[PDB]
Amino acid sequence: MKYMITSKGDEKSDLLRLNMIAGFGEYDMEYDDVEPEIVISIGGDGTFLSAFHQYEERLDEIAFIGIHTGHLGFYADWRPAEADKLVKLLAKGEYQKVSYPLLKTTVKYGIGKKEATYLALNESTVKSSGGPFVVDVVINDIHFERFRGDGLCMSTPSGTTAYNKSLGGALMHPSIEAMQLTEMASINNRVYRTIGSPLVFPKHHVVSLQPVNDKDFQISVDHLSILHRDVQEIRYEVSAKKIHFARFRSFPFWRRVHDSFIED
Amino acid sequence: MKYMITSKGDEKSDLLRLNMIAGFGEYDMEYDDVEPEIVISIGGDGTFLSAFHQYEERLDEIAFIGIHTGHLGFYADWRPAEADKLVKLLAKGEYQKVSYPLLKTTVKYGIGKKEATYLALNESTVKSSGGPFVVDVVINDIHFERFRGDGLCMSTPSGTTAYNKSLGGALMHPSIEAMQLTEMASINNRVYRTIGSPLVFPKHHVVSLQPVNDKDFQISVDHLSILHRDVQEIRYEVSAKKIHFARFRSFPFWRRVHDSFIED
Amino acid sequence: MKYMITSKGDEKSDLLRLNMIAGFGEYDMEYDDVEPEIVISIGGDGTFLSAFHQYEERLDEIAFIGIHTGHLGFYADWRPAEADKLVKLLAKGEYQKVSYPLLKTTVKYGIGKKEATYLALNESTVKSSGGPFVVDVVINDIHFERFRGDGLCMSTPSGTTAYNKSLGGALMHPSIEAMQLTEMASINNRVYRTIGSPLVFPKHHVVSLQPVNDKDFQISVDHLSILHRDVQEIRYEVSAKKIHFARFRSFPFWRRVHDSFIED
Amino acid sequence: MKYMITSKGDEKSDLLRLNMIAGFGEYDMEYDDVEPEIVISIGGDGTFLSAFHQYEERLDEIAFIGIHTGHLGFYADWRPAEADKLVKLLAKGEYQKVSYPLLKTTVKYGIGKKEATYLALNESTVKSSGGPFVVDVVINDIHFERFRGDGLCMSTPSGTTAYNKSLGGALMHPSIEAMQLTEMASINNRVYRTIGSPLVFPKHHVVSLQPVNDKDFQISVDHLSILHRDVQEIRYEVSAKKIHFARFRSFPFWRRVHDSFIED
Ligand SMILES: CCNC(=O)NC[C@H]1O[C@@H](n2c(C#CCN(C)C[C@H]3O[C@@H](n4cnc5c(N)ncnc54)[C@H](O)[C@@H]3O)nc3c(N)ncnc32)[C@H](O)[C@@H]1O
Ligand SMILES: CCNC(=O)NC[C@H]1O[C@@H](n2c(C#CCN(C)C[C@H]3O[C@@H](n4cnc5c(N)ncnc54)[C@H](O)[C@@H]3O)nc3c(N)ncnc32)[C@H](O)[C@@H]1O
Ligand SMILES: CCNC(=O)NC[C@H]1O[C@@H](n2c(C#CCN(C)C[C@H]3O[C@@H](n4cnc5c(N)ncnc54)[C@H](O)[C@@H]3O)nc3c(N)ncnc32)[C@H](O)[C@@H]1O
Ligand SMILES: CCNC(=O)NC[C@H]1O[C@@H](n2c(C#CCN(C)C[C@H]3O[C@@H](n4cnc5c(N)ncnc54)[C@H](O)[C@@H]3O)nc3c(N)ncnc32)[C@H](O)[C@@H]1O
Repeated sequence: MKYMITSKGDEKSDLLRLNMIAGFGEYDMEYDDVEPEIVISIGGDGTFLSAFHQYEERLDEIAFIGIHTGHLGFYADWRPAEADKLVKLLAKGEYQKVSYPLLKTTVKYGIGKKEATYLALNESTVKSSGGPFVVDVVINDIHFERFRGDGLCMSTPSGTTAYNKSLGGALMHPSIEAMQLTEMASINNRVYRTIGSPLVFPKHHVVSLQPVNDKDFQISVDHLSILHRDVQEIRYEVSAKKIHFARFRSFPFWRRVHDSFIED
Repeated sequence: MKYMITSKGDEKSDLLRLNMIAGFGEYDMEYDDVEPEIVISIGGDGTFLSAFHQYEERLDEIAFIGIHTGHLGFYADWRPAEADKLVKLLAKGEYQKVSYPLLKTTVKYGIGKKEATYLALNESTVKSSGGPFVVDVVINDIHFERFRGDGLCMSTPSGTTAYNKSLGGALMHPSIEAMQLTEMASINNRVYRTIGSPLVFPKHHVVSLQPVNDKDFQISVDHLSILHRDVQEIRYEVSAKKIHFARFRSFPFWRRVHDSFIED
Repeated sequence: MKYMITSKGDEKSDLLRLNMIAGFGEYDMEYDDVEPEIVISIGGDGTFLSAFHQYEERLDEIAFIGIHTGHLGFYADWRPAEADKLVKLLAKGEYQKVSYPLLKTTVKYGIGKKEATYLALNESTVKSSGGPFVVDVVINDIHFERFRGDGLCMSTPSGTTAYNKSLGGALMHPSIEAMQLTEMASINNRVYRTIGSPLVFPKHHVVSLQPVNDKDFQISVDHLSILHRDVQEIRYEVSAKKIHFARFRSFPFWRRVHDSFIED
Repeated sequence: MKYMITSKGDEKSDLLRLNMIAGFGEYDMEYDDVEPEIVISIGGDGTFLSAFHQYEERLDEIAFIGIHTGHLGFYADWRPAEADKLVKLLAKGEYQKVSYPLLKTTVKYGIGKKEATYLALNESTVKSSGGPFVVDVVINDIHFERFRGDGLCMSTPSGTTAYNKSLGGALMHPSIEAMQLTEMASINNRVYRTIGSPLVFPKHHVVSLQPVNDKDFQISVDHLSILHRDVQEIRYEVSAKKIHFARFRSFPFWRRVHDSFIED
């Protein structure tokens, strides 16, 4: 079917891309980067995240595949030595699709500057634009805590092995439709109090961050960081949208975790 | 309907129990501790856990209610001052039922000593019977890590605010059908390696602990600790069974967490 | 002797300052903010830190005193209700001096842009100027680790109850001449490895951070954050300089910690 | 001079011991395990700790050396391949001595059962003898916190890379005369509160644990675990005694840490 290939842009990834395009030319495979049905990412997880964001508006029409030309990337299923096998298997259509949950972030502004919405495959984080970070954390309209510290991170299940992990979060199997909120260096004393623990939320729960004094925030979505001014609310919820992977063999999540953090 | 009341056994809980029995006598409420349909626990969370284990074989026929005579217990919905209101509301049948997931622990032995199975509302933990604790951790038959340290804790969602929390685990909303594995003081050096992070598993995943040298273990299920000798395997999975609570008003989990850890 | 008083600048602190100046006028106390021998800070710990930095070049000639007009500040020994008692005790010279260690930070530049040195009472932190933070950590010329993550924090003993604490550091009695290095969200996987644990260094050990790719860093010293470009090295060591407090009664550090974090 | 050699007791360590004894016989070296002046440990850190405790009453007359026949032990300076070089260097007296601090634990009993004192090279820990662990923590007679949880660990500087590290403690250079207290799974909620952070104490500070209800405790000193009944007090302080190592070359502590936890 229609496919496209993104490359990290080093010599190794560019050459692999050109060789895969040549292999696909031996099948009924049209290169089409406007409306692909298969998106192959050649690089690392950053390359994969960029491919995801390039096609975030057609996620229900696309199956993603990642090839890692460096160390095993987490969203990668293939080493470069297997590209020819992948071309063949993709050509014949011999693959199941697996879906991972995504995170929706809504940023609301004052002075009628509307809403912006973002989709995350790894996480969305929030920090101050300089000066202390203080937000009220509201869970399904329940005032839960006032957070003072460096920032907050809201992770998808597949993101839990990324920034979330470094912040002390739990690793969550991606079949669980959830998001996980972790703290970045909260202050805790007789006067300031947060929960400390990571929090795991199901689908349909809404976590709202509400400014207390300063209204300017640096908001990251995967590796894109943007300054938002005059923020009234940041709202997190598990997205109704999902990312779909083409799978050709068993590579269970927990084996992926083992291979990335324990030994490989 | 049929009900019974357990008491922590101090003067305050015993007297409240007797007064509630008197109130129930003004309605079509039969006291029956063999086959109750409502089980009221008066005490703390330990009292509640004991009531759960007293009726673990009739969990699908019973709705539980907890009254806390000391500090707000986590499984408690009522203060003692509200007992009369509770009697009335229970008598009229004005209540919805909510269910929390449970944890199944299976202990397999050698020399054909069969299997023992246990159900946990908070968690199941494992430690050595003395001497170093070393187990292989096998996830759905995938060898994931060799754990060396003080022990491991596998928590239900409602247990995540208990021992799990003290071990660095995430707090998980109990609508999520999952179990969470946390480490107790793992050794990590150039030679010994564990994941460190808490792990959250969905229903149908099986986590098996397999002895490496010593085969004797202290296994806790809620607050019951038992020595198991000649263990071949400890297996954890989310149970098919659930605990049911009678609910008469809104007391959302996240508000319960706020009230217990942030301020109340 | 010569004294001056700094104020947070709210009505309460300004009025207390004016009343203390009036009280001091009844003694042989000259107000002198060029060469004070006693520096009184009225406000919070931020006010105290600012007073310290205002006189960092005369630290061996000055004894500091802090009054907290809000919640108990850590560098505060007095509540506002005790100001008159403090005026009297200071006037008569009835006080011992206690010293806390300080942290020296040296920033070296390329293209012969020399060195800048800074003194910290709480801590010095380093983050990237945007983009990933990666430094080699060199301890007494021994390459110890390559750190990749959000940043690093080097704390004095009295700073260990501040940012250091939120980052998981140990609280250290200030009689110990040491500095403590904590991590901010390090990445750890099969490929990237850091020590994880806080590190405590004695006097005369030098910890050098050396850029790997990007050479621009945001360096904080207490609450002053500065962008440094074209950095070749950041060097941390326990300073030869000390801060001196005037003490009029026993307020042991561990009681101060209890009162600030446990109960008061 | 007088020396002795302890062995882990496997074939490799026993044979190395016999070969070193043969080498020492070519010098003015008397084997004497009653009053040695050099104690060589061949094995791992457990073997070294046992050698330390075998001669804890002559610590000021002995210099210790460790050979690791397995993975690099932390108290080991030599690989087995270097034994012959070590024999030679020891024979000629070409070595400096370095000292590490030690931990004194005093256990006081009721019903006039006196005091027991213990010396630790790694740490002393305390847990309940079964049933909940609850102690008041008193620092220099100041009531600091009531600890409820699994236990407490008090570490020497060289012990900070051992159990202390797994409990989240700081790694401390052994030139610092200090002890470090870490928590094992403390309960923290609206009702129960501990400091959480590791605490680092200088020489001459005394940390006293005082029972609240149960008076029976399991107390570990290095790898020796003993049940103490009817305890009135456990007291920790940095010992006046030190352990002395024979050093023949530079192996800095921080390089030792790097080699054990980062890469080697
Ligand atoms: C230390 C700076 N970051 C990196 O070096 N990331 C590159 C590494 O991260 C792995 N990586 C990525 C990525 C990716 C592409 N990133 C450039 C963006 C992502 O950087 C994460 N992030 C940011 N601050 C972090 C911090 N202080 N600590 C840890 N992470 C941090 C955050 O999740 C963001 O989205 N995604 C996954 C995943 N889902 N599971 C496991 N590993 C994964 C990938 O293979 C490479 O090993
Ligand atoms: C420190 C010793 N334990 C206690 O003082 N527990 C009594 C406290 O625990 C609260 N509690 C209980 C209980 C209950 C009844 N327990 C006697 C048994 C339970 O003790 C837990 N546990 C054991 N080791 C622990 C440790 N080192 N650190 C933290 N916990 C530890 C473990 O989950 C076990 O099942 N269940 C919940 C819950 N699901 N969510 C929130 N709080 C809860 C309850 O209100 C009281 O505040
Ligand atoms: C959360 C933002 N910071 C604050 O709200 N600080 C204000 C609080 O901090 C207390 N405070 C101060 C201060 C002070 C004055 N600061 C404006 C500057 C100091 O903010 C520290 N810092 C920065 N990022 C932090 C983070 N993410 N988490 C924790 N701290 C963080 C850092 O050490 C810096 O120097 N010094 C001490 C001390 N030595 N021991 C105990 N408490 C102390 C003081 O009473 C007030 O309770
Ligand atoms: C996990 C069980 N313990 C072990 O496997 N210890 C054997 C390991 O420990 C290294 N080891 C030893 C030892 C030694 C000899 N031990 C049998 C006794 C010591 O076991 C420590 N301990 C107990 N519970 C622990 C836990 N849950 N987590 C981490 N440690 C734990 C505790 O400090 C005790 O004294 N001393 C040092 C040192 N000062 N610095 C660095 N590594 C060191 C040594 O090379 C081997 O790699």
